[PDB]
Order: sequence, then C-alpha cells, then structure tokens
Amino acid sequence: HPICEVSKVASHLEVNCDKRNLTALPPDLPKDTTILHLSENLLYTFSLATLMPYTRLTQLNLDRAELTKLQVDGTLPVLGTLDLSHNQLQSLPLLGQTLPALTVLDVSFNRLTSLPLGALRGLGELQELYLKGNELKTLPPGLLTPTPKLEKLSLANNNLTELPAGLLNGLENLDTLLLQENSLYTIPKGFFGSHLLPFAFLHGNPWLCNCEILYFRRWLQDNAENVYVWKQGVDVKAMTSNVASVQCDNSDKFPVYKYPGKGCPT
Ligand SMILES: *[C@@H]1O[C@H](CO)[C@@H](O[C@@H]2O[C@H](CO)[C@@H](O[C@@H]3O[C@H](CO)[C@@H](O)[C@H](O[C@H]4O[C@H](CO)[C@@H](O)[C@H](O)[C@@H]4O)[C@@H]3O)[C@H](O)[C@H]2NC(C)=O)[C@H](O)[C@H]1NC(C)=O
Ligand SMILES: [Pt+2]
Ligand SMILES: [Pt+2]
Repeated sequence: HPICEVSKVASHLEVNCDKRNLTALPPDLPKDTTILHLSENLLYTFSLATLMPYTRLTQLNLDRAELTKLQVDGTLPVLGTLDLSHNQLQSLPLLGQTLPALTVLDVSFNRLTSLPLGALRGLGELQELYLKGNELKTLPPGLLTPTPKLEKLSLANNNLTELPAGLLNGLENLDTLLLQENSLYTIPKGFFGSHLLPFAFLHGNPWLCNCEILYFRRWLQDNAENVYVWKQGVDVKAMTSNVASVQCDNSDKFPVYKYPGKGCPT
C-alpha cells in the first residue's frame, strides 16, 4: 500500500509502480489488487509466477521496462490484459498455458522477427493483439486460429511483404485491422472474405498494381468508406476515411481503387 501509489475507486484498486527503478515486484502490494502498472522500471527479467498471490489481478503493465526475458511458470486464471510493449523480447512468449483468460495482449515495439507455430494456442479469449513496431517479415499459417473471438489486430510498422491467404479466416468479430507501414505488395484473393471490416489501415505499403491486385481494388471500392489513415496519438480515428491513401507503390497520385488494370481479366 505504501511503496507505489495505490488508487481506490469502488472495490477493484489500481496500483501504480511506474518510474521507480524497480527490478522486481514490490513485497507490500495490496493482496486484493486488480490493476498493476510497472512501466518504466528495470525488469530485464520477469517471472509471471511471482503474481500467483494476487488472485484478483486482471491487468498488468510491463511496458517500457527494458524487459528481455519473460518467465511463464504457473497460472493467473484471471489475468485478461497484459502490456509488453516497448521492451526487448527477441522471441514472443507462449502464454496459452498461463493466461487462459487473457483478452488483450500487446507486444509492440519489441525485437520480434517472427512468430512460433503455436504462438497463440490456448489464448482463446483474446479480443486484441498488438504487435506493431517489430520486424515481422512473415506470419505463421494458422496464427489466429486459437483466437476466433479476435476484434482488433495490429501488424503495423513491421516489414511484412505478404500475408497468409487465410489469416482472417474465422474471425467474424474483427473490426480493426492495422497493416499500415509494411512492405505489402498484394492481397490474396478473398482475403477479407465477406466479413465487414469497419477499420482497415492499409496505407504506407508499396502495393503492386498488376492484375493480381484487382481483388483488393474491388474490395477497396466496396469498402472505401472503411479505409483510414493512422494518426499517431490516435483520435479514435472515428470519422472520415481516405481510401485514396492505399496506393500503387506508395505514389499519392496513383491510388489503387483507381488502378485501371488495362489488359487484365475480369
Ligand atoms: C524494415 O522496414 C523498415 C521500413 O522500410 C526499414 O527502414 C529503413 O530501411 C533501410 C534499409 O533498407 C534503412 O537503412 C539501413 O541502415 C542500416 C545500415 O547499417 C541497416 O539497418 C540496413 O542495412 C544494414 O544491415 C545490417 C545492419 O543492420 C548490416 O548488414 C549493414 O549495416 C547493412 O547496411 C539499412 O542499410 C533505413 O535507414 C531505414 N529507415 C529508418 C530510419 O528506419 C528497415 O530497415 C527494415 N528492417 C529490416 C527487417 O530489414
Ligand atoms: Pt508505442
Ligand atoms: Pt464476419
């Protein structure tokens, strides 16, 4: 109670242990704790197990903590949100066997260059995945199979050149897809499926406007009302689209939805 700043507000309390040169979990944290901020600390190494005691813990922040190795010992059946952004994890952690109730996981701006074959197994309650800012160049086959309830996915600002044709297969709740600032050249036929994607960010990519981009073109047209441009400091980006932001080779004067496709089949 008297080490970090403990908030209160109706039952579920919030403990802030940020910017406090901590190298590990502080000993006198209230037991019936629910949210823990531990950002801007020196957690070069951290063991999810040391939280076994806080049976009411639902949100944990370990962002901007020079984190390099996350240990996944036992279980925290009630943890739903986990923030790992702005650390140095060279490999993505396997949380399935520990955070069965995790609905949000952010592992942005870390040092990821790929993702394992079972990466998200067990994470069936996931509703949000943030992996923006790494150096992913390719995604695994059924990555999102374990997460059929996914709503938001961020793979922005990586080095992706191609996306799996079925990456979205099954996700009928998906509403936000951020793939901006990558190295994508095309979208596999029927990639978006028939689902309705409200917020799709596809700008900043070197799209190759050849016949094999006519699928994406029609989609762009059908969903021009759903294509937006990212604004850092995000303003909920809830208003005014810009389908002309998706462009051939990133040339502003040659948006994809206006791509002619001269001499292409129907
Ligand atoms: C992922 O995509 C981003 C966005 O496109 C990309 O950023 C830019 O890439 C170029 C490289 O094509 C950057 O220039 C780099 O500068 C250093 C050179 O020392 C290196 O990062 C790159 O090449 C080096 O690679 C090794 C060192 O890492 C060595 O073999 C040797 O030093 C090579 O030169 C490249 O030259 C350019 O500055 C960035 N822009 C910025 C400021 O971000 C990023 O490079 C891509 N990363 C991957 C996964 O390749
Ligand atoms: Pt960030
Ligand atoms: Pt759908």
